[PDB]
Amino acid sequence: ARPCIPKSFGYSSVVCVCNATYCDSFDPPTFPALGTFSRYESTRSGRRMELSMGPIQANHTGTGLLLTLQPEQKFQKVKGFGGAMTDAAALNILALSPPAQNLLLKSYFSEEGIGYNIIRVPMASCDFSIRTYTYADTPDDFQLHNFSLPEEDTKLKIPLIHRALQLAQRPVSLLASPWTSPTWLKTNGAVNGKGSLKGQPGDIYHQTWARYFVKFLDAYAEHKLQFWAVTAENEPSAGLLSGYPFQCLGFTPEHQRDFIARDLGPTLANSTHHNVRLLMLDDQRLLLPHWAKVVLTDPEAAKYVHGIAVHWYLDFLAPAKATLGETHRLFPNTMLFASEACVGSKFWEQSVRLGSWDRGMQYSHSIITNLLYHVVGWTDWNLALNPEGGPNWVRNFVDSPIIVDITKDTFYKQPMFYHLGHFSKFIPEGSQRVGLVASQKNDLDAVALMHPDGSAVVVVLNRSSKDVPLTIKDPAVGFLETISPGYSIHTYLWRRQ
Amino acid sequence: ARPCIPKSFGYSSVVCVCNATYCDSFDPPTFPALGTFSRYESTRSGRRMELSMGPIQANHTGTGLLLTLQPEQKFQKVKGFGGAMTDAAALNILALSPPAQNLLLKSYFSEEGIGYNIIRVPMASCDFSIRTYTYADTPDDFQLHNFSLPEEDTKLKIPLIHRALQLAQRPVSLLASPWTSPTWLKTNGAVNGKGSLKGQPGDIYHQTWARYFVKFLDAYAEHKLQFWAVTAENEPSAGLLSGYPFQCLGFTPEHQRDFIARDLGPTLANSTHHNVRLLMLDDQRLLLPHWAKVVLTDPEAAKYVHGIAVHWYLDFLAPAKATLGETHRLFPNTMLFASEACVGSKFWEQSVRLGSWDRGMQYSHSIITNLLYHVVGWTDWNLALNPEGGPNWVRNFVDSPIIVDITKDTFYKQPMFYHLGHFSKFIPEGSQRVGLVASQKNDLDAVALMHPDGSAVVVVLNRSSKDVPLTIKDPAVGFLETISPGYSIHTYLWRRQ
Ligand SMILES: *[C@@H]1O[C@H](CO)[C@@H](O[C@@H]2O[C@H](CO)[C@@H](O[C@@H]3O[C@H](CO)[C@@H](O)[C@H](O)[C@@H]3O)[C@H](O)[C@H]2NC(C)=O)[C@H](O)[C@H]1NC(C)=O
Ligand SMILES: *[C@@H]1O[C@H](CO)[C@@H](O[C@@H]2O[C@H](CO)[C@@H](O[C@@H]3O[C@H](CO)[C@@H](O)[C@H](O)[C@@H]3O)[C@H](O)[C@H]2NC(C)=O)[C@H](O)[C@H]1NC(C)=O
Ligand SMILES: *[C@@H]1[C@H](O)[C@@H](O)[C@H](O)[C@@H](Cn2cc(CCCCC3=C4C(C)=CC(C)=[N+]4[B-](F)(F)n4c(C)cc(C)c43)nn2)[C@H]1O
Ligand SMILES: CCn1cc(CCCCC2=C3C(C)=CC(C)=[N+]3[B-](F)(F)n3c(C)cc(C)c32)nn1
Ligand SMILES: *[C@@H]1O[C@H](CO)[C@@H](O)[C@H](O)[C@H]1NC(C)=O
Ligand SMILES: *[C@@H]1O[C@H](CO)[C@@H](O)[C@H](O)[C@H]1NC(C)=O
Ligand SMILES: *[C@@H]1O[C@H](CO)[C@@H](O)[C@H](O)[C@H]1NC(C)=O
Repeated sequence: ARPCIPKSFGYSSVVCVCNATYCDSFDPPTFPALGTFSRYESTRSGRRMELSMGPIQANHTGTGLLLTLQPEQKFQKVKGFGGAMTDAAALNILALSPPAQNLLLKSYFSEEGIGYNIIRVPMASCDFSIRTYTYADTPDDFQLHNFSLPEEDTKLKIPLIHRALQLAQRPVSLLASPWTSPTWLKTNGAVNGKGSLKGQPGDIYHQTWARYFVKFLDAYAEHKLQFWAVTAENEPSAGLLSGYPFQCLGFTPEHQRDFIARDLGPTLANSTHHNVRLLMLDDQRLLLPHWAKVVLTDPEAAKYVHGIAVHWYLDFLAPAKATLGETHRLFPNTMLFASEACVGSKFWEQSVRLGSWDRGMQYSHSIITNLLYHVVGWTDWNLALNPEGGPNWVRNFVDSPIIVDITKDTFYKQPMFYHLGHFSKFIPEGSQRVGLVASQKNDLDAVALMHPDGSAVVVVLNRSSKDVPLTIKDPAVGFLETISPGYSIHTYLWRRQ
Repeated sequence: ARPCIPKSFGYSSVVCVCNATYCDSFDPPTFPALGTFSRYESTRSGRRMELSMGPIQANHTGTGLLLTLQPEQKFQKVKGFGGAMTDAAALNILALSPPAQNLLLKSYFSEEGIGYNIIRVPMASCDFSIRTYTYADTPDDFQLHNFSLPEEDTKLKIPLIHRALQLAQRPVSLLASPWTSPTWLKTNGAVNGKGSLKGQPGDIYHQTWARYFVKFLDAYAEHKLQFWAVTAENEPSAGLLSGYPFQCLGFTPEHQRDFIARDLGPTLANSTHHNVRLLMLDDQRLLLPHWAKVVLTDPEAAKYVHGIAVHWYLDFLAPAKATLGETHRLFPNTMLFASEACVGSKFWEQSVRLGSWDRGMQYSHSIITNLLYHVVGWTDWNLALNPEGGPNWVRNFVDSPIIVDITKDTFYKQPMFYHLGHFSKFIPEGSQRVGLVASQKNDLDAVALMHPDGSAVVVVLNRSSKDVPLTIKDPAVGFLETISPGYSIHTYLWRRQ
């Protein structure tokens, strides 16, 4: 119903400008007639998920690129897509006027926007916090009598999550992850640096830390929120590195294995939260398959573990086939889920590049590669940051698909927002990846899925300068004659019956 | 002979001060009689490779820690230990007056110092250069008619290497590694950032790049320097990373496999440099065993690969057993070699902490862990730097075992120098790692080797604050009653007949 109001900040593409009275949005989602396809197109040149339509034709001739759907060749079911409601994200959202807040939440969570169905919720403070805290900072509280949620949860995160749910048409799944334990549970007695839980799995320190997960889930439940899943620790490898600058808790894979087997698994299993899924790793995929082997070859750990969460920061040297591919082959019934990504974290990168097409293409390239290697979901980091890429108590500034500009009561929707939307809007929970065979080698990135209802979705990313004409064959419905412009991303949808 | 002149800069231990007229040194070995052991001790409290002696007794009784040599259990033979003659290292050494220069070189290379037998030589510029350059910057010079050594080699590096080889009584092995090719051979046309050789292995670009290696070895041979080994690329993974800040050349392990098989192996084999060893990887050991499997399962690549070079920067998430152990199991006739280490490279670390005992324990802990997982040698990075940790054209400053202060015609020998010396001085080329078993759980890091002459060498590191009394048993000679003070490192020597 409303188009992108474009603005250039001198980077390769534009942001879309939203404020208290205006934000780009969609009409109610509908499938066209049997025999018709919808194309959504975004381009570096400025198109933002523009809707066009074409006929599905009876026949096709030529030697051009042909992508044939393999509807009967079935892979993983999708869980979903979304982002992280950090302290930083919550502060940036609530710094907007209430009507601008509502257009930002509708951008992410409504069918008028891109239909996020995953929110990652830090358990207490991380780097994207302005205050260092846990839920149990009173020392030697082993029974966790003094556990409680501060205002960061009760006044900021929890209301924003309810407002997100209220706007959503599809069930939203909450994912919880801790960065640090209380410092009195740790070898080094600090939120950051090299340090693990004191003692060993099975002891008072580890039982207290597992009970903290149940206390967290009890407190959010008091505020009428339920979790889909928790992770065993955010980036457990971080706490093994001397001087790690922010909140962390170190586990070797053996320590994670034994923590899960002895404390976290049983403690959750014997709680009212027994249905909350447990994900292991929550770390760089180069740790696979070794970490999957250590944890899941212990049957007493494996029986508690639903899935393996991965972060994208070292993908450059962790080939998909050797990490995701090999983990799937060894442990096919243990889902893989991407739980954290962002651009701008390198010291030689600027934190925020308003309108960066490169950063959009990093997102869609990552999502396609994950989907081609069995991953069930992909989660962004901060839902929103300021133009500095903050706030962040260690000035570890990064980029976000939405940048809030409080002085103008304005927010900017970057290419990353639309590139993630090409997936999140059009691939509902329960969608299954299906095969998509290329007639010839090509520079395109493409993935096909089937909606639970049986309808088809295909995403085609062109990271080249060259226009590529192509045809998509649905061996049962007919042929889509199309073209993939240079520096474009398309989502195609069509009913099959 | 001449003891350490200690100086504190307010860190956990002292540096040893050297200038034009004074530097700490060793007497020549006295080779103590059968039934006598030598101990060299370094402590955080200020002892620097101090020599003591004790008896070996026929019997022992007690329940304290026993370390038993198993001389019938034979593992890898040692190639040796050393560091890198970077542009920055050479500029720092030549910034001293000649007598001070010679005391620095004797500290590393002479029998009055710590007997280094390895020098890593960058092939043209890296981050520890003040100028960016390769040996063939004239574009499209495919037959490399314009290949030449500049003054960084002909005036600075080559003359220093000649001076170091002359001062050494042990044969010194040179190791060459390139950071970048000429920009006109690269996809990105820059010395840094994401970019590989143009085209594919077997083509004009790859043939030119293989020839460059032979042109390099030809030029150094014109100066009567021969190499023991070359690496296939310094950190090939770095050129797979967007915005990589300094000189690099990206290879996937497949690209490395096919470059070695088609270009570098054949081109070296068909040259006067056919005896120069080729080491693969030259990168983080977390890339093992995957990279070893990719390259060494291709017999046409495997036949040219002598060894696997590893760097230490991601050791924190790459456990020795799962990387070095698994690689040796799968490929036991392919040696493992540590080719690059340094401290201070983390964004949240000071580059140089003069007197840091922590940085010394990091070197010795790494060397012991490497030796216990079949590694045949250990190579430091810059031989010397200034107090800032440079110079460095991208201001990527780090620490070095020797820090040169121009303004005082003075250099400081740091704990890292003495921690490396506890191995390099006492473990010559041809030493063999033997079994060493503990009677109980203990916090000590220990390794035993047999000198080519049959004498024993045991290094014991205590990274704990607690003194640990202990006994070393050699079945051929008896028992050494000793103590490992907290924050100490010992090297024990004794004759076995
Ligand atoms: C929130 O953003 C909206 C969208 O930009 C703002 O609305 C817009 O206000 C500008 C300035 O009045 C309008 O500009 C002009 O357009 C007309 C023709 O369309 C042109 O003749 C003028 O020279 C001028 O360029 C713009 O049309 C208008 N857009 C819409 C969709 O209404 C709005 O003012 C912002 N709200 C707040 C609270 O700041
Ligand atoms: C090079 O380094 C050496 C070692 O630090 C410097 O030697 C030290 O020089 C000072 C200044 O002369 C000496 O001070 C004195 O010691 C005598 C006793 O021997 C005392 O009676 C004097 O009144 C004075 O305190 C110091 O002892 C000496 N140490 C050693 C081990 O020789 C040397 O001066 C430095 N040279 C240059 C050119 O920088
Ligand atoms: C996820 C966290 O949970 C969030 O708290 C955080 O905000 C977010 C963003 N982020 C990412 C980082 C840096 C991670 C990787 C750094 C890394 C690299 C990389 C990318 C290249 C090279 C080389 N290295 B490395 F040198 F090998 N290296 C070492 C030695 C250690 C680390 C961490 C890396 N910081 N904030 C996510 O972290
Ligand atoms: C259990 C599944 N589910 C569905 C929904 C959507 C409706 C959210 C309504 C809501 C609530 C609710 C239900 C509880 C609290 C504290 N708030 B709430 F106070 F956080 N809140 C605010 C501030 C606004 C709203 C609309 C709201 N939420 N959870
Ligand atoms: C912790 O909880 C106990 C039990 O309710 C209470 O008596 C005590 O005062 C609390 N301590 C705090 C909040 O420091
Ligand atoms: C390259 O080499 C040729 C000699 O073969 C020489 O004449 C030419 O000037 C060289 N080019 C440069 C730029 O030095
Ligand atoms: C290398 O192979 C070539 C054939 O291309 C041959 O002429 C030459 O003599 C060989 N050289 C050496 C040193 O093996």
